[PDB]
Amino acid sequence: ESYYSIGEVSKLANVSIKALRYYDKIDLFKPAYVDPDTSYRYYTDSQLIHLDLIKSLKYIGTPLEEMKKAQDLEMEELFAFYTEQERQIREKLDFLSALEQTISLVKKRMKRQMEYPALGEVFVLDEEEIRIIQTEAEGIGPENVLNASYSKLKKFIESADGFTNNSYGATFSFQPYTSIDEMTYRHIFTPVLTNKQISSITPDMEITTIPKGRYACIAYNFSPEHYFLNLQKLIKYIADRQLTVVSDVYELIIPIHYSPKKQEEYRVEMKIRIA
Amino acid sequence: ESYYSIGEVSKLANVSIKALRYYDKIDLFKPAYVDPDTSYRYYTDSQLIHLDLIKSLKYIGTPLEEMKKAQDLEMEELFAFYTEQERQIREKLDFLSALEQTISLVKKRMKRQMEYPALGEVFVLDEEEIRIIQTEAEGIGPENVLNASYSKLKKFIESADGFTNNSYGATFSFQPYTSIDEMTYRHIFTPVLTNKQISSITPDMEITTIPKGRYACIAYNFSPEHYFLNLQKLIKYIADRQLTVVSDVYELIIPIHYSPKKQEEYRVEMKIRIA
DNA sequence: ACCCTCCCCTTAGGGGAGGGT
DNA sequence: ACCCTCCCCTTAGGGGAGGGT
Ligand SMILES: c1ccc([P+](c2ccccc2)(c2ccccc2)c2ccccc2)cc1
Ligand SMILES: c1ccc([P+](c2ccccc2)(c2ccccc2)c2ccccc2)cc1
Ligand code: NA
Ligand code: NA
Ligand SMILES: [Zn+2]
Ligand SMILES: [Zn+2]
Repeated sequence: ESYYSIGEVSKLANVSIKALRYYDKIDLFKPAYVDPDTSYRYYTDSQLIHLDLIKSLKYIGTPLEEMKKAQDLEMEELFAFYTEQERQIREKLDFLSALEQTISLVKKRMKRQMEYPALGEVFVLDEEEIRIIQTEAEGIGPENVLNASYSKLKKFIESADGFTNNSYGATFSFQPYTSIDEMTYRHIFTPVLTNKQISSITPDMEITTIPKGRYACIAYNFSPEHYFLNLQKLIKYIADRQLTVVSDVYELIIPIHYSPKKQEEYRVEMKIRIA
Repeated sequence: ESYYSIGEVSKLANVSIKALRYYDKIDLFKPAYVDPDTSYRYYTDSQLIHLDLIKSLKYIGTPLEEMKKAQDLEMEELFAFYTEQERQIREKLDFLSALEQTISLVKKRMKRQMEYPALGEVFVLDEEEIRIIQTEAEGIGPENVLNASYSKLKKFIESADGFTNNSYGATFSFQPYTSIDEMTYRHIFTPVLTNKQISSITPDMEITTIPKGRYACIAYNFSPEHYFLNLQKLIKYIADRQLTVVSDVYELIIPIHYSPKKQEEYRVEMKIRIA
């Protein structure tokens, strides 16, 4: 013969009144009784127990309506349910955990960029390999190149990485170019970070890599008048130290801000490998 | 000199029109321009890139408004941001992962119950230990005992386990009782599952355990007329096989359904340990 | 002091409809 | 065919106010 004022309840079970009042209307936890004069809600000591499964359920993060159907069931039943909630919990787990590493990649990459000590001049080094899938730019030249021109490769990388292209790129041959118009892009790629089996690749793509080798590269921020010279310094550089090239030029631009509020920029980075 | 119909966009970047239209009003991704006749939205090929950070951001699961402030920043800045997003991701991780094991406990327990082969009769066995905190029931008897009578211990276990009391319990001495009224509860406890340092325990509690020992226990579903006899069979059992008891009786009830829709039941389980 | 109720806020869009080229 | 807009749905409550014992 003991009843509890709603407050009392909110006190006993740790509950937001608004919360239980909500449950009453939600029609989950209803008062044992309602004084139809004061519309006050008064619960029964027995009731409390109900507030467990909801409470527990809530903790596990199960949407209320499911909680409804959940209450009716008996042990061995609810048990299975619990297991469901388990594969579940255990799934966001590995989903989430995945990105955890993915990010790391993005950062280890992000950083790597800002660390370019010789912003402006040619730098030589030992680089690590770069899994990347690319296609064959059908006549795309440094002039024409778009974004649209990327899309496919884009869609793909998102499907597999979840994370989109950060730094866009393209290869072109190696020549003692006279002018820009002189040059025209070969393949255009995108770096790939999700180690998992990249599947469903329509054969128009090639999944490949930028072999961990000797690199002659240089970086900056784009400027037409710029871009040029830098390729120049580049060509010259090699020519001078008479080294032997081994690939095409990996030009690889990355936007620097993403603000729309203002005139975009991108750190560019052309590179060749050598022996 | 290339523009894209909103659709085109939705096609190029993988986007729900409603989604970008939302971004336009959200005032994140705005059309490059709006034909003030047809109010159509037309974006610039350049724009696309913006759709990266949002897209990426979205993936990581960062609320739009934060995405707003996120766009303005530059590399080394956004980088930190990224790291934030990291501790973050890496936090739901271990939070979540925690329960993952917690559940397992609950289940390994849940199951354990349904497996009681001798529902009705006394069973003897080798049990594992039970970390549990309890208090000293101030005169609570099998008659009086509430829920309210629990609250404190309750609040506590939730703070530490997140998960609430599933199976409620209490100890009482061991005697050749005549009647129920004859008996009166000693401590009442609650089992504890979160292995972590149970802190802030107000000294009115005792954190303890149900020593992995020999047990004489029996189970059922509550029924007043029942409860009694079963304690009886119990007492008798020992007495008969003249064993030597070593603790008090661990009576430990658990509700069987949680349906409010109907008259509650609970599997009870009284037990003593012995040598 | 407690309670009750009504209302208006929070996110990220989706569906659906009418209407217009 | 595409687009545009308006509207009304989704969750779990919170705050806040007025009013009543
Ligand atoms: C003695 C015991 C219980 C009630 P009451 C009730 C409580 C508070 C205010 C008005 C009425 C009640 C409330 C909640 C649970 C059990 C009992 C009560 C009286 C008449 C009809 C229904 C309930 C009355 C007298
Ligand atoms: C040639 C090139 C672009 C435009 P328009 C435009 C497009 C579709 C329908 C009406 C107008 C445009 C739209 C989006 C991006 C760039 C250009 C255009 C015409 C007048 C004023 C503003 C925009 C017109 C002629
Ligand atoms: Na209509
Ligand atoms: Na008012
Ligand atoms: Zn080729
Ligand atoms: Zn004691």
